[PDB]
Amino acid sequence: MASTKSELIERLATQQSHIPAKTVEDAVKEMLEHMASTLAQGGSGGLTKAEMSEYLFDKLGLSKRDAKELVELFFEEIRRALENGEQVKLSGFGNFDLRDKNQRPGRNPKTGEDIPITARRVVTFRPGQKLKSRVENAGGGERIEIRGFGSFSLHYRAPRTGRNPKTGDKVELEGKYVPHFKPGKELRDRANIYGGSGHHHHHH
DNA sequence: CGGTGCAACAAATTGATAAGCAATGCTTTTTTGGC
DNA sequence: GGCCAAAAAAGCATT
DNA sequence: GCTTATCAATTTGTTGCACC
Ligand SMILES: [Mn+2]
Ligand SMILES: [Mn+2]
Ligand SMILES: [Mn+2]
Ligand SMILES: [Mn+2]
Ligand SMILES: [Mn+2]
Ligand SMILES: [Mn+2]
Ligand SMILES: [Mn+2]
Repeated sequence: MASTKSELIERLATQQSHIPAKTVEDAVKEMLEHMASTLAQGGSGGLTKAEMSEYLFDKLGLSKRDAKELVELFFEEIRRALENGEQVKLSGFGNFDLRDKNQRPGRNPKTGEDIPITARRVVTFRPGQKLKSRVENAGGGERIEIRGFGSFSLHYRAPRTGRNPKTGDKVELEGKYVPHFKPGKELRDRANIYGGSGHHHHHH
C-alpha cells in the first residue's frame, strides 16, 4: 500500500496514450519542479493549475490542451491512490500519508460549548528533506493552491536553540520557512472512509 | 484570449490532544542513465 | 519496456 | 522534551477555475 513517483507516472502514461510516455514522464517532473521552485523561490505569485499548464507549454512545447488534461490527471491520480488507502511517495518532493484519527474533545470556538471531533482518516503531507532544504535555503516563495486537491504554503519557524538529540549538545538554529499542505475538500471527503454516505448539506 | 459566477479557499476565535523535530551515520529504497 | 550498476534520496535511529 | 499542528461551528472577505 504505497505509490511512488514512477508508479504514478506509469499509470498516467497508460491513460495518456495520445501522448508519448517520455513526455508524460517529463511532464510530471516538470510539474514537481515548478511546484518546488514556487515554494522555494516563488517569483510568480500563487501557483495554480493554469500556471502549471502554461509552463508545460512553454517548457515542453506541449499543446495547451494536453498540459491541462495532464496536470488535472496528475492530481487526480494522487487522490485515487490516497482514497484507496495508498500512501503516495514522490521522491524529491514529499510524501502524502493517511492517518486514522480517533474522536477527541472539541468545541465551538465562539460559543465554547463542547462538540467532539469525530474519528476520521486524514491526508497529511511530509515535506522531504530535498524540498525542505530548498525552502529554507532559498528563503520562501509563494503558495500553491489546487482546488479539490489541497494547498501548499509556508509556515514560519522562529530562531531557537536546539539540541542534537544524539549527543544532547545545543545547536543554534536560524529562522526559516517550512512547507505546509492542507488537503482540499474533495480529497478529504474521498480519503476519509467515514463519510461516503448521505452528505452534509442544509440551509439553516 | 478575456469576462462572470460561485464553491472552495484563508483567516479568526479555545483548548485538549496528536504529531513533528533539532544532528548525523549507517541502512534501505528509489532513480538514474547506459545498453 | 526490461536489466544493471552507480548515484541520489529517503528511512531509520529517535525525528 | 519541547514545539507545532490538529480540529470542532460560524462568519467575513478572497480566489481558483469552470463555463461562457
Ligand atoms: Mn508562455
Ligand atoms: Mn478502491
Ligand atoms: Mn498555513
Ligand atoms: Mn548513472
Ligand atoms: Mn539523506
Ligand atoms: Mn523506536
Ligand atoms: Mn518523548
